Amino acid sequence: GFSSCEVGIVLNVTADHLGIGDIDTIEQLAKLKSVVAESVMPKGYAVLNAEDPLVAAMADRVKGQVAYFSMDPNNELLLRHTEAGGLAAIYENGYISILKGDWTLRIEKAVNVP
Amino acid sequence: EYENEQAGRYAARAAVRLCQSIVDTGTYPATELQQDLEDLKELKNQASLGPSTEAIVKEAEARGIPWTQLGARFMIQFGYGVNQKKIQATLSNQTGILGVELACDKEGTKRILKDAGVPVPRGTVARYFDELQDAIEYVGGYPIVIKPLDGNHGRGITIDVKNWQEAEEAYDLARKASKTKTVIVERYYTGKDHRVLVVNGKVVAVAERVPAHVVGNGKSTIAELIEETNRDPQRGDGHDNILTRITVDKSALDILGKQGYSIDSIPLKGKKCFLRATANLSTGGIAVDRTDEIHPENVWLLSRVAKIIGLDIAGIDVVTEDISQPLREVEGVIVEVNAAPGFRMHVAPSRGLARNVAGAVMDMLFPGSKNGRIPILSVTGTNGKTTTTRLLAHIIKQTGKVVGYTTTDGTYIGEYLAETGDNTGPQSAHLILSDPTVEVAVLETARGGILRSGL
Amino acid sequence: EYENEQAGRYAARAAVRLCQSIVDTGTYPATELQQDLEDLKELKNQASLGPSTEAIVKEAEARGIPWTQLGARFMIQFGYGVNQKKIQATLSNQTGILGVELACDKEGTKRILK
Amino acid sequence: GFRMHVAPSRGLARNVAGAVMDMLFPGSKNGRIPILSVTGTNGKTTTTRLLAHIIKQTGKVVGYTTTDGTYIGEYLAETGDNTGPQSAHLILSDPTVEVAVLETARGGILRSGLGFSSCEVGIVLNVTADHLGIGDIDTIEQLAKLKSVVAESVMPKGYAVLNAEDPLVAAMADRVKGQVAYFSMDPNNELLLRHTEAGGLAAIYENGYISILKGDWTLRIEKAVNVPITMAGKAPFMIANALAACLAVFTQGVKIEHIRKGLSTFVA
Ligand SMILES: Nc1ncnc2c1ncn2[C@@H]1O[C@H](COP(=O)(O)OP(=O)(O)OP(O)(O)=S)[C@@H](O)[C@H]1O
Ligand SMILES: Nc1ncnc2c1ncn2[C@@H]1O[C@H](COP(=O)(O)OP(=O)(O)OP(O)(O)=S)[C@@H](O)[C@H]1O
Ligand SMILES: Nc1ncnc2c1ncn2[C@@H]1O[C@H](COP(=O)(O)OP(=O)(O)OP(O)(O)=S)[C@@H](O)[C@H]1O
Ligand SMILES: [Mg+2]
Ligand SMILES: [Mg+2]
Repeated sequence: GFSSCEVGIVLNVTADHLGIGDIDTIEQLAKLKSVVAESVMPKGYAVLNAEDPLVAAMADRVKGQVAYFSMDPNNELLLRHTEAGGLAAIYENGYISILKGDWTLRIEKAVNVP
Repeated sequence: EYENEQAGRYAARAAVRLCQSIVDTGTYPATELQQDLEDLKELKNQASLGPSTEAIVKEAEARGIPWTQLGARFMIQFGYGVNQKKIQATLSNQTGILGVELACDKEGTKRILKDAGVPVPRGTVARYFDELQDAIEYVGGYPIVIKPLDGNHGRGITIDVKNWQEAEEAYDLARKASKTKTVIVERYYTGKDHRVLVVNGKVVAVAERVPAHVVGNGKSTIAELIEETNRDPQRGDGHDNILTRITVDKSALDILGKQGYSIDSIPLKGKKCFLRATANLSTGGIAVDRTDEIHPENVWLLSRVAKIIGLDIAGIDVVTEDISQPLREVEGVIVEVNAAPGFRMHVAPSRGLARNVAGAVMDMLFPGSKNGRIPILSVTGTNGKTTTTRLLAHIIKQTGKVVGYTTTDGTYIGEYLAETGDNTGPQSAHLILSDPTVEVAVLETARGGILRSGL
Repeated sequence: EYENEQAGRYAARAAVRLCQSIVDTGTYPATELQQDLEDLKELKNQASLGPSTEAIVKEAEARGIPWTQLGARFMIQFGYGVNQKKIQATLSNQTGILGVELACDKEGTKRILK
Repeated sequence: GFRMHVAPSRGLARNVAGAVMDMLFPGSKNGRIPILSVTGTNGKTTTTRLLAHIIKQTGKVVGYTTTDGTYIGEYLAETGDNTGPQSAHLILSDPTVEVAVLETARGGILRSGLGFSSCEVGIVLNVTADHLGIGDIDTIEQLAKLKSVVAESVMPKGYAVLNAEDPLVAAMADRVKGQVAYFSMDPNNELLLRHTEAGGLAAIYENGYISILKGDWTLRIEKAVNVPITMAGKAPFMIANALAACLAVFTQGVKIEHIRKGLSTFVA
């Protein structure tokens, strides 16, 4: 519905309903969902799930910065991404934390959020 | 390539001497090599910035803000022209003289804070012995604290006294140690000492100082742990590391004598046993981060205190039993305010998350996504440098802007000649970029200037 | 009416003593009168602002700007709330520590100016 | 020291202090903030708290002092009585306060006088001879003369909010510098109606409504049954306080929707 988006979030790709239209494979589903990520302006951000191999594979062919989020604090891809640059989000010790490189910014305890 | 100018020049001079010696005799004496290395280390240590200003400069470089070193008083200048700021260590060019002078005055600071309703320790001043007993019922009983009016490094100050004779001897010690013969007595407040850092009226980091101590959880006593801690790589001396080596001094020996145990006395169950009670990092204590555990009302109160005193970067000392509760329910108090604090303990807490203090300082100095840059136009060539420079300056002057430009005739700032001579090298470009009134810079860059000292 | 609080209270206390003495004995000793006047002059000189801050306060009063006297270090506060300023003698609350320290250093000031 | 320039002895004197004051306060401005002083006999504290809550709807930090304590925004700043001039200095010296609301008690005026020179708004609720003989106030005329200090100490561009149903309070209409705004629980008060015909700024309770009269125009605020403090309009003492609180902020340019939102959510 538009040309460029300032922020593009991709949550997950799961083959649950298939056979609709010309989409018959999870690779085609990922290729279709990649439209949002690829249509991000050079100064925008693409937020991606680091725990999904298909979503993380959209890291390439993206104009603009990439920010990973992961429910596992020990994701090797996310940790390697933070070492040179940053902007990740993890759930480390009952906390919702933002990693801006080598700095950790704790938001909330994840039990005070209804 | 060099990192320090003098060190690089010395190494360049020494390399040819070493080569001449080795081609003349076949080897170089080891003593001369050791002398050269120690001289190089001395030059490296001579031209080195402090642990705080270097941390700030690292953030300034990362954000792409130009920085130069002034030659007056170890001051550093960020930015160019009308967009420049200056810092010395933690003091900025906007820190007020009145705020620093008020913070350095303990008794006036306490009165000002009390008039504003901030909880401060209840105390009294005394100059004669007969008055002492009177002050005792004014503060509310025991325990009490005896301190001098003016002192450095804690001269003649007691911590906890609970009877008459110790109070009298502490009073005599303080009176003979104080420069004005007079002594303040406060009520003693129990709790954990906290150090709060306030930048731009916002709390950045909170740390709790745990005094130097050892825990016998490994079925080992003090005698081994004193040196076991000293062998940890985190410990160090100087002004760079938080954790200093555990100094077993005569005063420290007496303090651990007042503990009630011995050197070889094994701790029971593996419980903390302390070596001193001052709760200072110089003694060898540790810091614990508590930034996420602070109550919002305490944050508001400390932000208000920092503005009442009038400091943009401040370090406040708090004595309370728990920082997670407001300072009214618990008998928490504000002990002192420091004008030029060192954030060295907040970037390496050793028992928590590190905070980016330098990022906050840069966010205060340069608020938005901006740097301290001004338009720079550099003209080079072979034939028409001066005429083009003057024409560019005249064209820009039509816009209501102050233009600083350097040519072969001289260095001009606006309409008045600022310096005479050739002035086409990098040494005359610093005069233009450091003026607090220049908005646009026009520079004639000659060939000799590039060859001699670079751009 | 009084101009200085302590001096006014002292004069009020001394007036009744003088009246009692004169109604009891018919006159008042001149030495006591001289003592009272010199004491009043001492109180007047004790609570007096410097020649610079009083000149600034006179202009502040003429412009209708409220002013109070802080109890810390002879500082004067103009205004209320978020619109307040502070002066000591000629130093304001915006005068920088770095500038004053550099000005107090003759040799560094000369190098910077050169 | 610039004092060698103000008396050269061989030339023209220069106004250095004028330059210093022009640097500290650049334009034609002073260091003043809005001050609302509430006085009376019965409803000082409730009116002070309601005024503070109404102003808080605008994005401003309000410092107010009542009998319960001294508050700066949302956090308690000091405990105790705090209704005298000594507690007014804490509010006016805070570097974060933008509006000041002060409950001015009688004992504070008698003991040390008023805590300021001029106030933007002065509210007088009522004068009732209930406690008498304290100090040298032994007549209701002296009590009215004492309470008149707040009304008479209003700057020429300020407002004096007065109760039209009190013959003693309404008598303070004279010897007041600045405009006068009446409030009354009886919509047919002849003095208020005559006041609105030439000018305006009155507040009445006409038909189950809290109304502002700006001359010949009526601006209805609320139905007086949706205001929790009135207890569905059963307590007549609370509506009198609400009228004064709304009229005080209306004269200062506060929007109607802010007044309505503040009045609808205030809890005792
Ligand atoms: N009322 C009190 N209750 C508890 N601890 C207190 C109290 N007063 C002082 N202290 C402690 O004693 C210390 C005294 O502050 P100091 O910083 O030592 O003052 P000082 O004499 O200026 O020494 P320096 O030069 O500033 S390090 C505080 O930091 C607290 O740890
Ligand atoms: N574009 C050009 N091409 C060739 N000659 C030129 C040009 N512009 C100027 N000249 C000649 O060069 C002379 C000197 O040039 P300037 O205007 O002084 O610039 P300049 O290079 O800064 O001078 P210098 O370096 O101090 S000798 C002029 O008087 C002209 O005669
Ligand atoms: N306008 C009013 N007329 C008559 N009585 C009133 C009025 N407003 C309030 N009251 C009554 O007076 C009581 C006390 O008023 P408060 O709200 O405490 O104001 P207050 O005058 O600050 O209180 P004080 O002075 O500390 S006793 C209330 O509980 C009501 O019963
Ligand atoms: Mg030339
Ligand atoms: Mg009350």
